[PDB]
Amino acid sequence: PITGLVYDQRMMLHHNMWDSHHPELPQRISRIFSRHEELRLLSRCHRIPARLATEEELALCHSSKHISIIKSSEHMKPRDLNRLGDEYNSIFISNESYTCALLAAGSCFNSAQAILTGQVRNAVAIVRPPGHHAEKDTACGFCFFNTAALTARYAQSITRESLRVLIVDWDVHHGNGTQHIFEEDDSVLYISLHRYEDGAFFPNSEDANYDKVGLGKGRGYNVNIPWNGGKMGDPEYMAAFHHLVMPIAREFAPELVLVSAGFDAARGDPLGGFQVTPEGYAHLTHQLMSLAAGRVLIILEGGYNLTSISESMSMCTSMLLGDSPPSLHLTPLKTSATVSINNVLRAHAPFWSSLR
Ligand SMILES: [K+]
Ligand SMILES: [K+]
Ligand SMILES: [Zn+2]
Repeated sequence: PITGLVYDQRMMLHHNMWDSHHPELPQRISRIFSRHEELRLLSRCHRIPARLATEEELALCHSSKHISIIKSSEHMKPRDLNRLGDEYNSIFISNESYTCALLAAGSCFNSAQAILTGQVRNAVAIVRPPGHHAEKDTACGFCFFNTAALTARYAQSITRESLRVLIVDWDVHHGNGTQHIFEEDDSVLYISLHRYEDGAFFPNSEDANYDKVGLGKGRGYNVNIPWNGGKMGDPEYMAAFHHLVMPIAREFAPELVLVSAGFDAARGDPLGGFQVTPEGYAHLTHQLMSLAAGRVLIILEGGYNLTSISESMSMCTSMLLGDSPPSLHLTPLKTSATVSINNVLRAHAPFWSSLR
């Protein structure tokens, strides 16, 4: 009955040399780590070491070409770092980026290993750069390699290929990369909640809509919960978990839960424009703990308000550690959120008896 925590300050080295105020800041992870220490959560966790992912582990989800191109950035001069970064949608690269991306992934592999060998029950990974926009063949949206997707494959690689992995992506952005990597796969259930605005919200693709339910044997194993019509918060997230995320997850019966835990749906986030509270994140976490005999790994994705992300992720770790959830879903839903939830219910009732 132990919670693992992984954090390595070396992941701060990845930086934007042209815009030191770019929101994907080095201090995102050091601020979260500090708050864990302040709240005396850190001393209650078992510290899991970071490590580098290997290139063979990266190839679980990524092309050899993509891996080698990002690796080639290690010795580039600034002009070529700028040129390479510009080939992608919303990427900056420094000489340390590749190393940091390897540490973020390797850290999560060690955490998944710790859970699956029984060394810990659950774990939190305070890592950057993030992962869920990264595609098999390309970088995107501050992400180089798809850490959560890789971790799902890594977990299968030390157990069995068909190990049932649930990935819950509550970053305010759609994890386009994660959806695509698993779109034809019934062994990995992908559930994302995300601001959509009929395609106006990053990453601006209809792939994020509720009617994208998976392909082939993966049909039904991709669940998009898209928000339209501005600010959402605890009531809408709690309702989506109540009507969709938890009934589907229970029916799937995952053997491991990975959370693509961005905290940019948080109150105060400059990119997300939503108002999920730290208490709200605590309740989301506590619900997921009822799955997979408690085998939950929380992986940092986005989240850009340093105070908001520090408080929110610390609350998640407090839940993992077995603390009582804080008092909380204070309001009727925005009408467009009701419409969203009902659209997803209609889209997935053919696949999940729990929705009928
Ligand atoms: K998401
Ligand atoms: K899937
Ligand atoms: Zn995000």
